[PDB]
Amino acid sequence: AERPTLPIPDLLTTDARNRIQLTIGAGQSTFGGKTATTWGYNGNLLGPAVKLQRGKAVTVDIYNQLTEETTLHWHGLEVPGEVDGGPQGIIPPGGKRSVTLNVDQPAATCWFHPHQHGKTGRQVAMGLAGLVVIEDDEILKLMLPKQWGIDDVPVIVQDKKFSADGQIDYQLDVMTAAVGWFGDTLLTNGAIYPQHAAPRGWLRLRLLNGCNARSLNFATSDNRPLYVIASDGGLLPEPVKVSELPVLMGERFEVLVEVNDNKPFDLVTLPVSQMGMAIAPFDKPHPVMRIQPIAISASGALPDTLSSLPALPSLEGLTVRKLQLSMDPMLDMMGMQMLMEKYGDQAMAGMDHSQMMGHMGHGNMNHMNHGGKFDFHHANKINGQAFDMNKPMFAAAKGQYERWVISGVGDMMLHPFHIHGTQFRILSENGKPPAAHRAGWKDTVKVEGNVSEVLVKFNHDAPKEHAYMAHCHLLEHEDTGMMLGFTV
Ligand SMILES: [Cu+2]
Ligand SMILES: [Cu+2]
Ligand SMILES: [Cu+2]
Ligand SMILES: [Cu+2]
Ligand SMILES: [O]
Repeated sequence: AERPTLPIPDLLTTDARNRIQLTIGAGQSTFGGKTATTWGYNGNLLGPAVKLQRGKAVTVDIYNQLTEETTLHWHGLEVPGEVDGGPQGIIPPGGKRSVTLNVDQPAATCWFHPHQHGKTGRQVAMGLAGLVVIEDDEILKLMLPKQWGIDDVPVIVQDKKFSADGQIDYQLDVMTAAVGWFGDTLLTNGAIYPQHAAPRGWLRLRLLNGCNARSLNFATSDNRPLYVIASDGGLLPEPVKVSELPVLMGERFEVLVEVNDNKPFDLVTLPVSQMGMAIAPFDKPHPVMRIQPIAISASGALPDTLSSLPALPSLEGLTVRKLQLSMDPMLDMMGMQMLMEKYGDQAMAGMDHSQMMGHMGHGNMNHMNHGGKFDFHHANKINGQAFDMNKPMFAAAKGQYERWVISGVGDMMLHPFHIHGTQFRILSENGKPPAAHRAGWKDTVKVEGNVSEVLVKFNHDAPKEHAYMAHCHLLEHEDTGMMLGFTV
């Protein structure tokens, strides 16, 4: 039995009425021979790739065929709050909502997913995610690999776990509210360890970490380099050669990799230094997909220069906004203890010696109900407040750079922090200047026991009724309060 081929999402463009139709629905998938209920856009699992063009408007008709409410957020796309599809963007079960997207940002790979209040983790875990391919005038002149599904492929990497009966085994509980929902099965565009046949020359991979909570670190099995050409918000100024590529939850990178005749190799993910994430099989490099070379010449180029990145402006005089992330200490400690009890020392493999200590310290954490004050559902916070959909925390300026300072000092958990309505520039990532491939346009920044600072500008309105979100993209943290709303 050979490896299945890598599924290729349909690249979906507008009709004559300038409409794209997305249906959200429940179906079935098979994983290792067992059927599971799964959810998808225009299918059973995952979704299509919606193709957009800078300066053109399209209308998307969104049909919710689930039996529960949902929303549809365009992660990475700079659009008004009204069409942003945050938690206020409710689509009733059996109903339809239409949005018009007036695309005005550079070429990039973005994505889309649910943003249902308190339930985003579950709805993503059930299968909802799709892709957005934005093109502009500039990018096509570069003559990059561009044959969709051949030498230009999306690679959506996600973990899941399943119960004995085959169903997706998702829970938002005290453990997952602390450390995230993660599993033992890695999916690549919904398939387990697929192969992709690619022509000789350059192969472009549009990588998305679509995991709820698991950070990833891409590399190749034979140590051939990856050439990073794009981050969340578009092209870098020039390619950046790397041996390994860390990718946080919700982040995208586009890379070129060389394909040579007769030498198959795997894309792999390397063990990460994140609590819970190095349990077998993830204690060792884990294959993501095999690349099978085809002896046909691939036409794409790796240009010396890709785009022009503007200089960072002067910081003096810019509004500063503080966003202090926090976790309830008691519930954080409880969740961590549950993780250690379940998996043992391995749940801290690869962490620092200071943190590591899982020594004599398994004291009795109580199991009685002490009321809503101690409910994990609102344990995670920004500026001392669990997300309140009725109360945006502030109004940001429109068309002005601001400096946002996001702190995770006070706990050791990983918080990939995401801000709607913008592509920003990272000034400091967790207390260090950003790596070259992370110095361009980003919509996510790492916050882990330290402080990050980003330079952000909002070009579109967001009223109180359809506010922008800023949140941790570890989805179980978001769902248990680590989110705020803001207006523009
Ligand atoms: Cu997102
Ligand atoms: Cu977003
Ligand atoms: Cu977090
Ligand atoms: Cu969001
Ligand atoms: O998001």
